[PDB]
Amino acid sequence: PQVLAAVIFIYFAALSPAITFGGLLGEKTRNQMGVSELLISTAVQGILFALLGAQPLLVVGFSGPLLVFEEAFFSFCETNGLEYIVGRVWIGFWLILLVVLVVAFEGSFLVRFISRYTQEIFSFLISLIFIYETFSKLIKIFQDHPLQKTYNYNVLMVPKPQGPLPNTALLSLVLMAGTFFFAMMLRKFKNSSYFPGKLRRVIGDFGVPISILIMVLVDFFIQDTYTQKLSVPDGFKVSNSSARGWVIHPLGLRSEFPIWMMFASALPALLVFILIFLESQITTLFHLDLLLVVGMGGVAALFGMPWLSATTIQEVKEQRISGLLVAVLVGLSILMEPILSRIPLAVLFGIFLYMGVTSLSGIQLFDRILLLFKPPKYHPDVPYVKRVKTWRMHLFTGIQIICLAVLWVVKSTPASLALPFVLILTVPLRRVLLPLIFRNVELQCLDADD
Amino acid sequence: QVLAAVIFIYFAALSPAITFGGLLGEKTRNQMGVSELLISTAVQGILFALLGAQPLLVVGFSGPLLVFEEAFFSFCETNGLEYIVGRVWIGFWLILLVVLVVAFEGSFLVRFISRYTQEIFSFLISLIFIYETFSKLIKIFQDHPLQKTYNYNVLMVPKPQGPLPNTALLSLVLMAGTFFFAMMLRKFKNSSYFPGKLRRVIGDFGVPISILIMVLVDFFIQDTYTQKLSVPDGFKVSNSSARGWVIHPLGLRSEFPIWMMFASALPALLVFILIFLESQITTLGFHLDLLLVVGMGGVAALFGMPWLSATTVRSVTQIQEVKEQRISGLLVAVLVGLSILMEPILSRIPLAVLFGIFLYMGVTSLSGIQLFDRILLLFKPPKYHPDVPYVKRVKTWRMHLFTGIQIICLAVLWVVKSTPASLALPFVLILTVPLRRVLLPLIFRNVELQCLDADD
Ligand SMILES: *[C@@H]1O[C@H](CO)[C@@H](O)[C@H](O)[C@H]1NC(C)=O
Ligand SMILES: *[C@@H]1O[C@H](CO)[C@@H](O)[C@H](O)[C@H]1NC(C)=O
Repeated sequence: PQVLAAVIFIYFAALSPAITFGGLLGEKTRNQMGVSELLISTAVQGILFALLGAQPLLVVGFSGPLLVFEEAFFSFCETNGLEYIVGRVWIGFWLILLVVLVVAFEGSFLVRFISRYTQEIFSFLISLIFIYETFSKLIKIFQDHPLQKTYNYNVLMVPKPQGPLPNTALLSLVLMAGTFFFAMMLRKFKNSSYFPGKLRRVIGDFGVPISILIMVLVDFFIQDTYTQKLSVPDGFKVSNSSARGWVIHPLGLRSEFPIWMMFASALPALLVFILIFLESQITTLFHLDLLLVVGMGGVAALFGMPWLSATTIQEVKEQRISGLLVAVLVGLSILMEPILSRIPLAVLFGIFLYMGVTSLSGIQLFDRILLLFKPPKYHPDVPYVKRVKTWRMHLFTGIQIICLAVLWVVKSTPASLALPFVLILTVPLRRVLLPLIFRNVELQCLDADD
Repeated sequence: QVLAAVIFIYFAALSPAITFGGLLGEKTRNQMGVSELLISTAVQGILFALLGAQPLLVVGFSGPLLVFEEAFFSFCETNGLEYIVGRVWIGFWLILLVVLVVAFEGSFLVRFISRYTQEIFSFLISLIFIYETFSKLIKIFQDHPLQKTYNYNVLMVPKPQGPLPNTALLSLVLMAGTFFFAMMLRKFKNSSYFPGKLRRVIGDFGVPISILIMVLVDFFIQDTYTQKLSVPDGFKVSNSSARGWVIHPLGLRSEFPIWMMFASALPALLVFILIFLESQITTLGFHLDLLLVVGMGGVAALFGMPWLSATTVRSVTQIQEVKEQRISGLLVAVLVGLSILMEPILSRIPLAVLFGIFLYMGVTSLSGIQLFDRILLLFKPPKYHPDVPYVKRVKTWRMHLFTGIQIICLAVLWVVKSTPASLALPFVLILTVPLRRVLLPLIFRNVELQCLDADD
């Protein structure tokens, strides 16, 4: 019936970010976790959340802040020479213990402390992170394969290209730009009125898969030029079988895990809990769902799969069946390796840039930043223009920009693990320091929770 | 002040001039190139500023003239003829037509051109621009294919004699970047950002800014080859071995046949039709300006420079005011003439940037086209049509049939252009004038014809 038709849209909207994030994770973590592990985690946790989750509307999947934390912890472990996949196991153990502690007491008291200020700053930071990662990957591609006059005839291609290649960088840039352009034009077409309504909504729903298909075909019919493709195992296998297996031994894989890190892995668990709580506040709003999500993440850390987040009677059962089918098909997607291996990473990074740009649409901070470059009489009819003065609004925006810059600097420094703590430090900034400068009347308008 | 006011119209008359000169050099095998077009534009600009009745009309080369030059070049290369020498007799017949117009006025032919023919002509020119841009891109990709292995011992003295590693992809990137930067600057012009003065200032110079950005982007890329614009050293012919300055009638290399010297009146009629119709689009007293332009073109054909047409150009887009316009036109024409001395700047401009500007002009010429609007309405549902008179008073399928007949006319014109008998393209265009006047009243009633084909 229509259930199988509704399954397809959820499947594609849950698969394209899944494969994109799997590629990004494989690049950042030296392929220690890749597309296969993320797909297996998404499938298993989706099945469990569909069978026994409180709110079926929540889809459990990987996200940007989790990727940033994984990159930061990988950098920390490679700086201190630690077993990263084994440290994640103790992170999961401490997350489970924190889940038990939250269950014992009441965790709904801290929900109301998060306001629009922190959420908007967090989303803007995530969008900037996406854009920066896309452009950094483009710069690395152009650095690895420079535009030279003469290239070597026969370079080794078994692990990867060992030298510069003629058309790799320019074609990668073309593929990224074309993917982004087609996705944006399909989004713009979705809100237009150029075809019949059913066709318009259908094509706009599948804009990302259509753009991906177009650009993969474009690179497919180009024969002799090399582009970096997605690394997918043929079966239900670990990406890097040389580094890790399936069950990660908590007492070290190669060398013995130190006791000091075994006891100090509670602080990274606190950071993970803060990140998941903030993204749930952004999306979900529920302590049962948080219970389930963090518990499944802690359990999956033991088997090497990553933790995820809650990104967003008969009808409830229909949602149960829909979620179960989407999770099962996401799990079976790893068996479709001949298709996934032909997808260039340039298309995936174009989709990454598209997501980063389109996450800025509903951001009031982004609109208020755009108001910096307009004359004062072009401001829209929003309550934070007529009720507050222009320079007060600009000062509010400047303080938010200063907070964003401090967060970016903290991310850049080697102490990038403490980014969730610095991010959550903005809550007492709004509750304590902002009332000193601004007035209450200005603050309710600039920080309205509607 | 005038010294700052002339700069905008200078750039808006120079960028299409260099683009058309490069493209004419490509299609014409450098019989006429950037040097000839620039010299013709300067001389005719001076002579039209000093003697023109209406100074607001700028004199310059355009798309229909380029299509006519292509068609005549193909006709001359098909037969045994010198292409540069037939243009001399075309100019002679044009001067004779100018002499024969002052006797019996042609003001009665002005009323016969309506919105139908003008809109069809503009749409055809836009499609021609887009097709030429994409054909050049396809030829670039064919000359330098994406291969696994390239031979790096290739001679580059006349041109690259073999495929190059990454020329085609960089050319495509440059074309796309130029087009997108020009479109984004146009969109910024009609926006609400920045102080208003600056918005109009940067929006006015969107094309020069996009050209500068992309030329710099290509300039800082060192080891990659891109095809650059061919500009001579100074006041020199583009191809010195071909024609020279004073091209000799009655044959340069071989004997020019008498039958062609007598039958060159038909191409003169076709080019006069093209110039007259483009001047009609420009307008929407005038006899003096039109005949002066045609006479200057006929005289310039004697020295090898191309003929030009008239276009409406304003400053934003009594005796003192007309005198200031005189001085402005003279200064702009003199500076366009002096622009040929900037070889180190003009030779570093890639042709990909100019073709991006060509695509930009082709796309942006479609903005005020009512035929384009009704083509866009072919896809919208009937409830989304705007409140224009040709929708409220005209049934939906009636105007769809009107647009379909116009599309059929456009397809016939395209087939004629692709046909080797492409010289007769303007005449077929004139066939759209009786079609509105004779056959359309048989199908549509008078009310729907007045609504769809509105005078203004
Ligand atoms: C797998 O892990 C080993 C050890 O960390 C590493 O050397 C290798 O590069 C990894 N594989 C890939 C494909 O990166
Ligand atoms: C100049 O003309 C000759 C003969 O027509 C032609 O072979 C040559 O290619 C032309 N020069 C250029 C630069 O095209």
